[PDB]
Amino acid sequence: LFCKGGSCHFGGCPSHLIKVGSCFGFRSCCKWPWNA
Repeated sequence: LFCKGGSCHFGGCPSHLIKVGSCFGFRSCCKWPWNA
């Protein structure tokens, strides 16, 4: 988990990680479901 949620949705992500935040703009932070 990098940003305030995980990996900013830089037009994608490692996989179908659940959104749990967002970086600049709408870079929705994605993170594994099995990680609170």
